[PDB]
Amino acid sequence: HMSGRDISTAVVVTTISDGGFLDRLAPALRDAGARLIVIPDRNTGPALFAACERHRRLGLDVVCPSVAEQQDLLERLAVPDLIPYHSDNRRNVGYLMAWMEGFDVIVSMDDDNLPTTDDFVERHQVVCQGPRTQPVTASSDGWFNNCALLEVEPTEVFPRGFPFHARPAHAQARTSVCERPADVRINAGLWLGDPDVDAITRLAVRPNALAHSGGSVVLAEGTWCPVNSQNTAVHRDALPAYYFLRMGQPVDGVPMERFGDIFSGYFVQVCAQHLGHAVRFGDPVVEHPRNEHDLLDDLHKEVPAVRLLDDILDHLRDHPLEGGDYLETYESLSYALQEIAERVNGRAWSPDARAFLHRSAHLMRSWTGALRTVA
Amino acid sequence: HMSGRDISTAVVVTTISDGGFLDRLAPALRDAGARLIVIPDRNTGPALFAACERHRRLGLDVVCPSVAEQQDLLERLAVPDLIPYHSDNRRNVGYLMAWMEGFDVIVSMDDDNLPTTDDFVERHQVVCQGPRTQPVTASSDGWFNNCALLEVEPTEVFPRGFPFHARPAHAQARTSVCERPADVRINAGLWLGDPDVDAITRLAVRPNALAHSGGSVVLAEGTWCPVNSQNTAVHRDALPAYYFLRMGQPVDGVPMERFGDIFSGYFVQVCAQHLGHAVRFGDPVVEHPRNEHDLLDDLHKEVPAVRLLDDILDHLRDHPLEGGDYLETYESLSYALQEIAERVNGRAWSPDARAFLHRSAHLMRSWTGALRTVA
Amino acid sequence: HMSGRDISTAVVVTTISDGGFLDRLAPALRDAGARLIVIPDRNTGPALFAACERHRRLGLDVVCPSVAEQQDLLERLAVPDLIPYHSDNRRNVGYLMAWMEGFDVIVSMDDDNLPTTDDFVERHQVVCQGPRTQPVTASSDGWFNNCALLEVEPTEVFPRGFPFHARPAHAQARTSVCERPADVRINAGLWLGDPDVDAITRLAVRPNALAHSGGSVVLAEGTWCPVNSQNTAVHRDALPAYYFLRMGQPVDGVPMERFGDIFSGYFVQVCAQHLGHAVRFGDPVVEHPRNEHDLLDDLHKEVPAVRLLDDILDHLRDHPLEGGDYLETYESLSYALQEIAERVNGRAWSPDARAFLHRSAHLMRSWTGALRTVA
Amino acid sequence: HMSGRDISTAVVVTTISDGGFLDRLAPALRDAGARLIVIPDRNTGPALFAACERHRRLGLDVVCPSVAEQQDLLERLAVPDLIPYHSDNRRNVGYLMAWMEGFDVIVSMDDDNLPTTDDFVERHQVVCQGPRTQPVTASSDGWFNNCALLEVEPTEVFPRGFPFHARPAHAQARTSVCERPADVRINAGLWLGDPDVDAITRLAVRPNALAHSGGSVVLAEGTWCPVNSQNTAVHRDALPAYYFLRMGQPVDGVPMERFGDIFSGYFVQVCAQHLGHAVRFGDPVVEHPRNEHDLLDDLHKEVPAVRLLDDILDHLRDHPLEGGDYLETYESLSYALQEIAERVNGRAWSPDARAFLHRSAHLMRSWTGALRTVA
Ligand SMILES: Nc1nc(=O)c2ncn([C@@H]3O[C@H](COP(=O)(O)OP(=O)(O)O[C@H]4O[C@H](CO)[C@@H](O)[C@H](O)[C@H]4O)[C@@H](O)[C@H]3O)c2[nH]1
Ligand SMILES: Nc1nc(=O)c2ncn([C@@H]3O[C@H](COP(=O)(O)OP(=O)(O)O[C@H]4O[C@H](CO)[C@@H](O)[C@H](O)[C@H]4O)[C@@H](O)[C@H]3O)c2[nH]1
Ligand SMILES: Nc1nc(=O)c2ncn([C@@H]3O[C@H](COP(=O)(O)OP(=O)(O)O[C@H]4O[C@H](CO)[C@@H](O)[C@H](O)[C@H]4O)[C@@H](O)[C@H]3O)c2[nH]1
Ligand SMILES: Nc1nc(=O)c2ncn([C@@H]3O[C@H](COP(=O)(O)OP(=O)(O)O[C@H]4O[C@H](CO)[C@@H](O)[C@H](O)[C@H]4O)[C@@H](O)[C@H]3O)c2[nH]1
Ligand SMILES: [Mn+2]
Ligand SMILES: [Mn+2]
Ligand SMILES: [Mn+2]
Ligand SMILES: [Mn+2]
Repeated sequence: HMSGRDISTAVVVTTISDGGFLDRLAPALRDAGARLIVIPDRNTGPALFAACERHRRLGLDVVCPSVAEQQDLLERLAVPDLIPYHSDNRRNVGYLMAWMEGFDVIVSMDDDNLPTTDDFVERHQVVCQGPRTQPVTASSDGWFNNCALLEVEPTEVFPRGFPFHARPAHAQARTSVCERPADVRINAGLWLGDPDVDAITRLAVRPNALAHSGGSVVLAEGTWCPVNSQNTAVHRDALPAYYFLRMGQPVDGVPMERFGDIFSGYFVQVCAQHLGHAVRFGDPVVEHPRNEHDLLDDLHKEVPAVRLLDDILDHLRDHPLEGGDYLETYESLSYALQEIAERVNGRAWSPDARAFLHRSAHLMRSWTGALRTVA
Repeated sequence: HMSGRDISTAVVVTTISDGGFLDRLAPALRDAGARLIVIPDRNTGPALFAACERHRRLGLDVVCPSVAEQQDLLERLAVPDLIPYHSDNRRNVGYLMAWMEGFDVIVSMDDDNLPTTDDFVERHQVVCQGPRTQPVTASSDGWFNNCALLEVEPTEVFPRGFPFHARPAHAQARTSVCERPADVRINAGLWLGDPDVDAITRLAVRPNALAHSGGSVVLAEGTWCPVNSQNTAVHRDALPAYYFLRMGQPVDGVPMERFGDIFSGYFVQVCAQHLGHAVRFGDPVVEHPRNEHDLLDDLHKEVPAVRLLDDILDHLRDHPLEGGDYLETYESLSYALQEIAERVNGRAWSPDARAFLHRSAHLMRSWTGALRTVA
Repeated sequence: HMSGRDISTAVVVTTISDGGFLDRLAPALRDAGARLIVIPDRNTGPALFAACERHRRLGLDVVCPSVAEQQDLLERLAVPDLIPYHSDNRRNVGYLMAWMEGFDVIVSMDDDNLPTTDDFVERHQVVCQGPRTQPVTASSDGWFNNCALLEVEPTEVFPRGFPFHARPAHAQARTSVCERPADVRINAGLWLGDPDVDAITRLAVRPNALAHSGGSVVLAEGTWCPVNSQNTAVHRDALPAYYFLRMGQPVDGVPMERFGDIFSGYFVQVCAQHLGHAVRFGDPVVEHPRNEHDLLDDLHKEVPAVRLLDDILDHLRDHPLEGGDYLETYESLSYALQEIAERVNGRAWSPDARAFLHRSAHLMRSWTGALRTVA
Repeated sequence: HMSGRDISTAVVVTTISDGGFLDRLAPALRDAGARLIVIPDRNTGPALFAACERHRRLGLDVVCPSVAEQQDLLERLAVPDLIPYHSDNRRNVGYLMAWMEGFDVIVSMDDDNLPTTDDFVERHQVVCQGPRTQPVTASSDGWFNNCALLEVEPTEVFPRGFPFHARPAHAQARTSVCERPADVRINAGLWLGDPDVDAITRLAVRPNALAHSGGSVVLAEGTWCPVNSQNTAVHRDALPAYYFLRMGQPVDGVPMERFGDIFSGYFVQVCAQHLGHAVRFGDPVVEHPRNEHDLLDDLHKEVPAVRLLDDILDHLRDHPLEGGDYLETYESLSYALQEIAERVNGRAWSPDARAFLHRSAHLMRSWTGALRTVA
């Protein structure tokens, strides 16, 4: 008479579209009874609110808090300046809302990611499995390429946020699997169509993801892979470390963008491994008919971040973190970044580059303080 | 009679000159038995070291630590990256050394400031008299113009770092003096010749300080005036809050300079008033035959900081500080600056302008951490 | 008696105001039968058009071409991109129109400059008297300070655009007057209230022009003074060289502004002296109750141009110009600026500072090309 | 008795190496009797001069003019500021020197391009063949990918400077060959090993050129392909249009670099087609064991240029050029770029981007004026 199993899932999507994406996203979420938290912005038209109510009458537990309601909640948490407007950083509101409402699983998605299977929510519930002995995947160079789990034309690619200095030698890395205890708390689902690559790779080969052929893997301690926020489930205990980093900080006078989830993906990952938890890559797989972007503009935004990421990732392996839970571990991580900001050296490490990590660390602790205020 | 009160004074000068300035600076120092700490840089010629040895044999207690000895000291204190080279920020090394060696008074000077009286060191010892009921000067607008204590041609001027928003209405402010308890811990001596004005004032009216006619004043709580580092005595208790702020941070892509002591002067002043201590302005007066500068280059370096100073000072009046001594109060101030960085608004507050306060706050706490590590 | 000399005057003002300034500007204009050309912008409210119609019925020959009519005119002249919107550069449209319509005198004014005498237009007609032996003023340093013709408190000031390298030694310069032939083609009227000083001078001493006490002067060949566009009459022959320089060019990454007329004033002045013509300073004097400005923002906009002006003016004294009229001489000047851009050296002459002169020269010739296309 | 055929060839290489590359470059040039003009810089060590003299005694007609000799020649041509130091732009000295000395063929190379066949110079003499009916290659989209003539792993690549907006649709372009009159004046030889790709492609797939399998092609009028300066022969008549563009101009405050020959390659190509001449791609093929570069630094330098190149190439097809030879056609091209600078629109077209084309056009005409002075 095994009963009592009931995992709650909330899907977080921020968007400025008219809401037409709900026609293909609602069926998977409606069949599973999950909640969808749509976060609009000041540049979001009134057609999105009309689409949420239309799908709410069809059985979808969808909410769409207006910017006034969002700002009131942030005001009451003493963080009115934390989350800016006209930015997809406002998905942090949905993360916080789902965390306050006690959901077990928080699935971050974008408005151009459509589930391909009916068990989309169920597959993301893997972050609630708990610790068990299971096949974990280790890599001799400390990196795993989740795009090697996909059939990609015209050539092999690496995901967005993968360090560039490790790519040429990655072909000689030794991949091994063995039975070990692991506790999956983050599940990064893969994507067909336009894979999550950086603008450099997209401008070079225009990749196309044909099929998910590699299955799913759980990464052992010491093996990393970037985690995005377009098809990623985070267990509610790990959510405090999943704050979407604020963009716009200049590197050599060039404002960075498009890497908010590259940092959050690595940050929640180094926090999970310090607490004995793991990151999973594989199913559920979505289609990514990506919104229309100017690739040269995407390149101009990503370069300031890619100029620093390899150094930051290298120094993060040197810093030991402290903390008993994800709140304390994330705060310890924020102070680790401030020490890294002054020790790292290179041509790209101008005074505004070093100060980027200092303001990021403050906003990280402003985010955890808001969660502590909610208690 | 009274005996046993042996007040120790250490003068701190950082320079890239050939040491010729020692000829006019040493007599007042060696006659008082004061120590002179000369901090050279990588761009400092070998003639300075020869001049320190020539004036040492004449009876001056002068020390001139090489950059290797400086870096060895800073590395042992776990701050090898705190103080940059090719910068007058290296005077922080002299601040640190004078504090380690237990000096009562630390006098910050530049290599073009020359004492005018034989009691130069004695007058600066006023930061050691302790609390006493004394005439304190208050101003209705909360600001005091120390250049009003001087006879200046061709017109009235304000000191460098004086907020611009308060200058037009300062003529209507009411100045009052009354007997109140005060504990002087900072004594900003005045300057004849080229007064300490900003590049705006120097380019506009080219002022010349003729004489010191206003005497000396002690500013009551709530009355502020910028404090520079070219003729300023700081009691050793207040020394932890007198860290010379690191420049080079861009504001809208323009690196700031020449305001490192404007911030230190206001920071030690806010910390002192929180602890019930006061700032004094007046004697001892020095001659300032200012080193040759490109005034348009000084303006280009000062404008980035000028654009933010009025806002920073306004928010500092609304942030009360915590702490029982200068170390705790300075750290409390550093955290207050990070809150101010996210609350302040204005066209000049770009993401790099806000990150300037965040990196500065970390550097302030890196400074206090080295001070704790010493003791 | 003498008859047949019908001098036509057109006043040119560009504005984003509501037109209330017309109440004090129209009387002197309509009493003299002068035309007022008001150039609105995209950011100009609809109240200006209603004010032009209200003052037209009172007898003022005022025209206010819509942005559509402006762009239609500029497109037909093959310069649709020459004059930007949301900028006071649009006064060039008024310059062009007044020149097409055959006016003898073009008076450039701002919407906060108000005549003080009934003979405002008559005094500006001095640019039409022709050559005659008259008292011309020469200065030993090659510069004249027109603000010395005014009673200014609290101290002596220089006009906006006056080179800084020459200010300290200008007090020692010898001013001489003697009878020489001169042909006045530019008449820069002076201003009471807020004088036309740079943001450096305004922030430093906040000057107030009390009265016009020095009379009027005509500057001999080799003696220069900046000429602004807020109360300046230009003879139609000299109008082709009075193009208002387009701002927005970065200098070390900082866009310049507020100096468009500093360049036009010096350019029309160098071209006039090459053709044997002269610049006059003095009456008619206007009141300048200056529109409200953020003075620190004015400083941020002016510094990029201030950093280059002294060098540009120095090289202009060593480049002789060719041409028989203002069109040919202005084009010769534009090519001279391109040679200067590659010869000048200095810390402020970054590749974008040099390219500023190259794009400006093309725009100057784009302007003269439209002038040739008109005629 | 067919005699009298004797084509002269000069190879131009600028380098800061110690001269060891001469051991593998001299045999091909010595066997053909060609001249090698090595252009050193101020950051070039004395070991290069010792290597040129060592190879000169072995039979190589190699010259290495010191920076004093280079600057004296430039001084006598009234272009002392045209060519900067610490830059590979100094290859323009070698272009000019070979042109003054009357060589028929000028082969631009870098110090890391080694010939693979003995007929290296002979194959480059094709630019002296003269007009004849020959197979010309046309493309329906107006672009040709010379990297498709090579066997490249791991996937197909495009050359550096190839427009990005045309790459996805290039696979559907129709390539056709037919007998037509053509006059080859530029021969772009291909490269094995590290192909001449942009940093985007190199950071994405790390290409490797295995073999030259496509043969050689001559491009018809209307079909373009970028031409670099690492293995390219230019007939002396076309050399005036082959000026290596000066880099360092900021685009949105980011200085461009590494595209000096991308512009010169397209510029000499549009000039050749207007004069009825053609560009050849294929043999002779060199090995490119490229010097060690930081690819992320290469990316940071190339992005400012790639942000504008697609627009510039599009507008160059709209502008008809004038001129009877390459000097007049290049000068007409320079004026065409100035008109393009004001008509083009886009986010990347900041004021400093538009001014880049204006200063480039001046330097282009400064280069032709120097060649006209040589006459
Ligand atoms: N509030 C708000 N304001 C905007 O001005 C605003 N403007 C767009 N958005 C929303 O942000 C989401 C992401 O946009 P895209 O999917 O179109 O762009 P991608 O390059 O595919 O996303 C990449 O970067 C993302 C984060 O940087 C990762 O999550 C992805 O994994 C990764 O592929 C969309 O839903 C969109 O509708 C706004 N939301
Ligand atoms: N280590 C090092 N490296 C350098 O590259 C380096 N370069 C110069 N220096 C030293 O810094 C001191 C100050 O220089 P100046 O007196 O010439 O400039 P001022 O405008 O007169 O000083 C103003 O600003 C100062 C702070 O910026 C305040 O202290 C003064 O109150 C205020 O008047 C001198 O001794 C000089 O020799 C270096 N020292
Ligand atoms: N088209 C348009 N668009 C705007 O966005 C736009 N915004 C303002 N304006 C108009 O430009 C005129 C000048 O503005 P201000 O008088 O307020 O500023 P000042 O500092 O006093 O003027 C100084 O600089 C001027 C040149 O920069 C010289 O002429 C003067 O000699 C000199 O004193 C006014 O009429 C105003 O209404 C616009 N016009
Ligand atoms: N005078 C001088 N001063 C320097 O400071 C200086 N520093 C280097 N050099 C010389 O310039 C040549 C090119 O350098 P690399 O071959 O190492 O770099 P690449 O990325 O392979 O070259 C790419 O860009 C070039 C032009 O931008 C094209 O020609 C090539 O086709 C294309 O592949 C070399 O010989 C080198 O030794 C200097 N020369
Ligand atoms: Mn997407
Ligand atoms: Mn000084
Ligand atoms: Mn005005
Ligand atoms: Mn190379």
